[PDB]
Amino acid sequence: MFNSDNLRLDGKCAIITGAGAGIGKEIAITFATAGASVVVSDINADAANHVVDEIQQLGGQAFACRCDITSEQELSALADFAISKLGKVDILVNNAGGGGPKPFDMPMADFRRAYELNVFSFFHLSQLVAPEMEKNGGGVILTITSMAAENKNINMTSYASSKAAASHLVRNMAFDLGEKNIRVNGIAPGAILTDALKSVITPEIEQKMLQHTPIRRLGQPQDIANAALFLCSPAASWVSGQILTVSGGGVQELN
Amino acid sequence: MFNSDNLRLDGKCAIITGAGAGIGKEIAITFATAGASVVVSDINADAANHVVDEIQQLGGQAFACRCDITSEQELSALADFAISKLGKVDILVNNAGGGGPKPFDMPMADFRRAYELNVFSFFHLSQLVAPEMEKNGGGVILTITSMAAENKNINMTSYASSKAAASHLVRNMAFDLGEKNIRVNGIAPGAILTDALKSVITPEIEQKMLQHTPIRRLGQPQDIANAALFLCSPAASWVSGQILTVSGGGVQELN
Amino acid sequence: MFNSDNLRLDGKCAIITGAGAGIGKEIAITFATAGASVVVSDINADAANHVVDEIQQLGGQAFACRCDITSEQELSALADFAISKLGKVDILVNNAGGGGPKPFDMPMADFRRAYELNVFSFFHLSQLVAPEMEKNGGGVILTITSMAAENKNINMTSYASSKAAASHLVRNMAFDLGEKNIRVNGIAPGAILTDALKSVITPEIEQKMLQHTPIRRLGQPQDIANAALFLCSPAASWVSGQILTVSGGGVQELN
Amino acid sequence: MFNSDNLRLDGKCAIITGAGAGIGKEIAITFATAGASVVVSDINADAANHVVDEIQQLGGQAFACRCDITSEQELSALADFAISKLGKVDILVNNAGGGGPKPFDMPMADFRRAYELNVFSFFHLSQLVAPEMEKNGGGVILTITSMAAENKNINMTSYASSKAAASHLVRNMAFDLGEKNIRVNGIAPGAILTDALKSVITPEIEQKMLQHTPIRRLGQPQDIANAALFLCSPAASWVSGQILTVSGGGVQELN
Ligand SMILES: NC(=O)C1=CN([C@@H]2O[C@H](COP(=O)(O)OP(=O)(O)OC[C@H]3O[C@@H](n4cnc5c(N)ncnc54)[C@H](O)[C@@H]3O)[C@@H](O)[C@H]2O)C=CC1
Ligand SMILES: NC(=O)C1=CN([C@@H]2O[C@H](COP(=O)(O)OP(=O)(O)OC[C@H]3O[C@@H](n4cnc5c(N)ncnc54)[C@H](O)[C@@H]3O)[C@@H](O)[C@H]2O)C=CC1
Ligand SMILES: NC(=O)C1=CN([C@@H]2O[C@H](COP(=O)(O)OP(=O)(O)OC[C@H]3O[C@@H](n4cnc5c(N)ncnc54)[C@H](O)[C@@H]3O)[C@@H](O)[C@H]2O)C=CC1
Ligand SMILES: NC(=O)C1=CN([C@@H]2O[C@H](COP(=O)(O)OP(=O)(O)OC[C@H]3O[C@@H](n4cnc5c(N)ncnc54)[C@H](O)[C@@H]3O)[C@@H](O)[C@H]2O)C=CC1
Repeated sequence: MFNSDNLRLDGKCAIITGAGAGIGKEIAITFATAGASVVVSDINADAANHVVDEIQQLGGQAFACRCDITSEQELSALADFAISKLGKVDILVNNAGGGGPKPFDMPMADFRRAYELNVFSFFHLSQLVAPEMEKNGGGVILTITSMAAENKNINMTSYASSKAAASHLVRNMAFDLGEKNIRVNGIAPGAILTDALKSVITPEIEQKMLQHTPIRRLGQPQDIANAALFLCSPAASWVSGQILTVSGGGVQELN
Repeated sequence: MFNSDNLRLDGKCAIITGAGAGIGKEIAITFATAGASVVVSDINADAANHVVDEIQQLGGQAFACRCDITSEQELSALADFAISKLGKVDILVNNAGGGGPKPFDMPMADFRRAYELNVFSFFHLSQLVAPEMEKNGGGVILTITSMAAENKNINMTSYASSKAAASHLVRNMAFDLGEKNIRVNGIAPGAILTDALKSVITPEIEQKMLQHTPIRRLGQPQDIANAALFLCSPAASWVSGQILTVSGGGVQELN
Repeated sequence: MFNSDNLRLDGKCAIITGAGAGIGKEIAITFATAGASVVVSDINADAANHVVDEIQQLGGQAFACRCDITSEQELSALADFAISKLGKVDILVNNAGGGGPKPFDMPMADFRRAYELNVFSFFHLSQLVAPEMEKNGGGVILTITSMAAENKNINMTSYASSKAAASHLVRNMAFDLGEKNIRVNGIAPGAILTDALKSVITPEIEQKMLQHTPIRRLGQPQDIANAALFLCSPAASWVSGQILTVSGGGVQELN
Repeated sequence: MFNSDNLRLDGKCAIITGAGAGIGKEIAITFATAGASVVVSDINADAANHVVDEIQQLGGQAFACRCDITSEQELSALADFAISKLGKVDILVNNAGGGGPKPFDMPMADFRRAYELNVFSFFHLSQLVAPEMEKNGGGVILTITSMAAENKNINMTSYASSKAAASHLVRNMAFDLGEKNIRVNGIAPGAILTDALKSVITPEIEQKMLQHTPIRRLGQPQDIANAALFLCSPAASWVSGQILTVSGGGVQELN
């Protein structure tokens, strides 16, 4: 039977990376307003702090922390910070990442960078957080991958393969952590209206994108936040190892 | 930001096939109690009526329809009855299906039956409902497929291939119906405790299933009803052409 | 070490459906010239007979049979004919099929037709042929599916879902028949230059298709025949349940 | 029509990494005996030299190169040595890789090592070779990934996710290199009898593997060499961006 409480995050403590803007920001606000206490992390301390204020304005509990996910030291600090501020961790939303389009002949530095952003940071932070969740009797890890993990196109070698690594990591991690009663899932968004997309889109590309999208409109950070809430809520207690695609039923590519 | 009303079906009218028991029943009760007026269809009239009583007592709005999904005539009858009783149709939950394990040398009647149950019925009911939804400016169609659509094992030719067809129909129908502003998704359940699972499961099989499921337990009709609620709710307005697997992160097979 | 004999079909007897033209014709000629005796079946007896002549001109062994794959009676006759002419069956190449683009509101007759052509015929013929292969100690079944089994687009509900059923049938049949030492595989071609494609393509559609194909050219029946040979040869003795896609690395769609 | 010469590598020059043993060795011998001049690279010099002798005795043309794929410096050295010895490079077989099962709490060095082995090396060697192939008007790149790229199980995070990245890199690289007229494919082997499999397999595990494999037997290096020959031959001129699984139609896992 319907139970509104299972759709809420009352008393859960969550860490959210790259939450100063875009998708992460919206996930933070939705989670905080759904009842969770949140640590808003970002490499931009100002942005992270502004999000904290908004959450407080809405009557939520939140703390800011500048954390560059591409640093194992900063990741460890982030975990220590959340535990001292929240007392425990129930949810990890690994949202920060990126990399974007790159030519095949890119320097190896750029290729590896995409792995630092989407894979190594994600795996290490989960290693840091897992013991805490285990002590509390379980938890939920959620990562934001990309449709690029399944799409095939030119100028996407680093971005697409690193996101594909992260998506498969989710399927396998679900096994190692299932015994600790931790669920692991991911969301693969299509084109979502954020500054990240704005830096690479054009009107022509936009029209083409809409041409290949059944529910004709680009995505909004709230579409992703809604999906994140469900996947991290008790309403999805038997959903693990899955990657949910939010795309309006279509595909949006640069080509 | 979180909005509890975006996770409800207030003022929505839904048709649910095979709602007399198991997963179908749970979806019917969960939807009614989340605000939707429900038409409970099932081949077993007594079961349909019982569910309708359970809903009304819960303060819900529901009607019963003895419909055999494998009959073109009874499908359009179901369609007519629902629009007359409910006034409109916003949601179609194609749950009824089946078939099960069968030996390679089964009569062609058996092989074809799986397709009558999981494919032709589904497709035809959608054609019947789509014009109504189009007239209203939108709607949602959800079908219950199965992990069999992705698993490979012995004695599963008819069941697995017909569910695979239903899953791929979902990805393509999303394109055709997207123009009418209709979303189409499916849920692929793993081992769910219903009379159906109970008819082929043995304690030896259960143990194997569990040893291959990270979130160690068998699914429950409620796990599927929760996912169905989300997929059919306004919170999933940009989710289409997707199949969500509810499996505890593992795989439950008979072999 | 390299062994040219493992790439040949010396002394094998093969049945090939829809072999009067296009892909099937080329598979027949390549198989016959690789050492196999072949039964060339088609609904067009004249076309089937012309292929037989060409094979004989090339010095191969071949027999023609008019067989409408959408008739269980004609399928049974085809199996009886091949056994009386060849004495045994080692290989079945289920190539006939089709259906093409259809609007969502197509008559149910058209939707079912695609299943008759791509699924039911394929399954029944395999049931007919399996015992023969079993008596000879094994065999190989190969079906020609389509990239439509994975592609998503409008006006493809019947075609795409029926091909998806056939592809998953292959993955599951491999299990039932593995015990009889029969391998089962499929080939999913992209756009191949045949009259079937010619009936639906246009210059604009052609350019677009080439725009999305890395190895820039449309496919030829020989590309498919080459793949068919490998998959049915002793060189692929441990390849079963697979679907090989021949597409130039791209995707060719009507939209 | 059949043409034995289209299945050979006469006059082609190939670089094969990890060719000192197992799958790599078999590919080297099979390619040399099908007509190609081969550069056998391996970290183990003695093994590389031995293979070179075996080939020459078979009347083949080969050279040895002690290359550690995990070194950017040794990779460009390998590239330079091959173009100097062979004169040109037409085929690159990226075979060397590894990593294996690892616990979730493994040192980050271990997690990163799998990526050095299966991803960064592969990508960088391809960048080094692509210009040569482009100059000649074409070439072929083949990488040996693994069924781990699709399987999900415990103790496989590093190995499975890095192989998943290598497989997706293949699908995307096909686009970038297609313009240079270069085809890119991969082969995902199941359980193959090599010293590597022998280091983690136990008679109890073998039996389980076999009970889940329709074509009941474990793979052999030759099964992979046969598939590699085909994918790198003119017979596969329109096959790109694909991963061919050689698995006996089943799944072989450690759990
Ligand atoms: N925007 C889109 O269309 C899609 C985005 N994604 C993924 O969503 C995630 C977020 O992207 P958007 O919200 O669109 O981007 P955005 O640019 O709008 O927001 C990214 C936020 O993360 C922060 N950030 C950047 N580097 C960081 C680092 N090294 N450490 C910690 N925080 C850092 C930024 O300062 C910014 O506040 C990424 O993982 C991206 O790959 C996936 C699919 C679609
Ligand atoms: N139980 C499980 O483990 C899983 C079930 N499924 C799917 O879920 C759906 C429902 O399954 P369960 O709830 O387990 O079954 P169930 O047997 O518990 O309930 C099925 C209901 O469908 C009704 N029904 C059967 N044939 C009908 C027909 N021809 N026309 C109208 N109504 C009909 C029955 O009277 C019954 O009330 C099916 O499509 C099944 O394939 C998918 C994955 C797992
Ligand atoms: N042409 C393409 O681009 C692609 C074709 N396919 C598949 O390849 C297969 C063959 O198609 P094409 O060679 O292009 O077509 P085609 O039209 O060139 O040849 C089809 C042949 O099969 C025969 N045929 C038709 N109906 C038959 C029936 N009921 N019973 C027996 N034989 C029958 C025809 O008379 C004809 O000789 C089909 O299964 C098709 O879906 C898959 C992917 C791509
Ligand atoms: N054996 C199996 O069951 C399967 C193996 N694979 C993959 O096949 C590839 C080769 O595997 P096997 O033939 O089984 O291994 P193997 O151990 O039998 O042979 C590996 C060869 O690679 C060489 N090698 C190792 N590291 C190297 C490095 N850093 N630089 C240069 N050479 C190096 C070794 O000296 C050895 O000669 C690997 O990528 C592996 O992941 C994939 C699926 C199954």
